[PDB]
Amino acid sequence: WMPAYACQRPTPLTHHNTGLSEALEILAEAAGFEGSEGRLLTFCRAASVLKALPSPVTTLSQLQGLPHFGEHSSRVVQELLEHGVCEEVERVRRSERYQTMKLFTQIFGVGVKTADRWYREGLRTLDDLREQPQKLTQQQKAGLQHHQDLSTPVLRSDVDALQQVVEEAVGQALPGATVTLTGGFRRGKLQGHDVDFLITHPKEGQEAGLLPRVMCRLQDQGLILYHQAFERSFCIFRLPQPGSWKAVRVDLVVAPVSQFPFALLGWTGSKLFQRELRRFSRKEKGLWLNSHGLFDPEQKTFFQAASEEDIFRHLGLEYLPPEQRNA
DNA sequence: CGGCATACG
DNA sequence: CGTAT
DNA sequence: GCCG
Ligand SMILES: [Mn+2]
Ligand SMILES: [Mn+2]
Ligand SMILES: [Mn+2]
Ligand SMILES: [Mn+2]
Ligand SMILES: [Mn+2]
Ligand SMILES: [Mn+2]
Ligand code: NA
Repeated sequence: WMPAYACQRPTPLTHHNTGLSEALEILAEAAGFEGSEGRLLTFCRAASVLKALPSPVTTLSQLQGLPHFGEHSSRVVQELLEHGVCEEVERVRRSERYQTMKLFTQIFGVGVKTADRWYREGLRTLDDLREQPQKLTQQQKAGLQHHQDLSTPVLRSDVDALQQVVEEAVGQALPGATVTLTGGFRRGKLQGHDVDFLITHPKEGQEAGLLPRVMCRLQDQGLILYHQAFERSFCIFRLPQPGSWKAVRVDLVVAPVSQFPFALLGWTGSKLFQRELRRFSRKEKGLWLNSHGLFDPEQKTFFQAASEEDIFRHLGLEYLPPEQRNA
C-alpha cells in the first residue's frame, strides 16, 4: 500500500498528520546535531510516510506495515496518541544542547561541526559569538549581522519582486537568458527561508560565464548585502520593504539547457525527496542521478532529458508535480 | 550486517 | 569547513 | 533507526 521510497508516492504540502510528523522531525533534527545521519534519515522518512497518508493516524494498529516505523518511531506515535505529548521529544525540545545547536546551525555560515565545537567551548548565545568576532569567517559575520532578518519568513509577495529584479540583471548579462523559480516556493509553499532561482539560456553554451556577470550587475545596483568562475551563488539580497528594507537569502544557479531538467528537479526538492530519488535511482535502477544528469554506469552513457517528465519515465516512476514532492 | 544523495564554493 | 535541494 |  505504502511504497518504501518517498519518490514513489505523492506527498502534499499540507496533510493529515501534522503533529505526529513534527514530533518525529524533532528527533531527526536532534540526531543530526549528534552526527547520527542514519537515525536522522529514518526519523525523516518515518515523518514523511505520515505526510503521505490519506487521513489521520488515530490508533497504533494503523502503523502496521508502514515502511520505516519500527519500535522507536512507533513508540513516539503511541505516546502522542495516548497523552498528546512524547516525553523523549519534550526532553529534546527543552535541552540546552538542542536549543543551542539549533540556534547556532541556523546561522548562515555555521554547520553542525562548527556549532558543536562552539557548544563544547561553552558558547551559548548569539552575543557570545559577537563578543569574539576574530574567530568568525566573513560568511559567518554576514550571517550573524543579518540573523534577525534571515529568521523572518520570506513571503510569496517578496518572491515576485525579487524575481523581477533578478531577471533585469540577467537580461543585461545575457539577452535571452531565463529565470525559473525553484525550491520550496515552486512546491507551493507560501513562505520560506530563502528564494531559489535557476538560470539558463536556450542556446547550449551561451550560459558559460554568466553568473559572474549577473552578480556584478546586481552588486552595481546596490542589491547585494553579501556574496562570495562559478555556477552557484549563495547571496543575501537587500529587499525593499515599506519605508525600509530587509535582508533575504537568495540562491542563484546556472545550468546549460541540456542539464536544465536535472537542475530544476534537484533544486525543486524537497531535500528528502531528492535524497530518496537518488537512492532509488542507484539502488533500484542502477543509475546515478545528480543535478547535472543521469548516468548509466554499464553503458557509460548519460540520459538526455528534455523535461522532468522524461526523468521520472527514465527511472520507471509515476510523474509527481512539484506540489507532490513535499517529502 | 552495510548503507544511508550528491553535488559546488 | 561552508553551501544547496 | 530502520530496510533488505
Ligand atoms: Mn502511556
Ligand atoms: Mn529554498
Ligand atoms: Mn536556497
Ligand atoms: Mn557544473
Ligand atoms: Mn550496522
Ligand atoms: Mn533548504
Ligand atoms: Na547554518
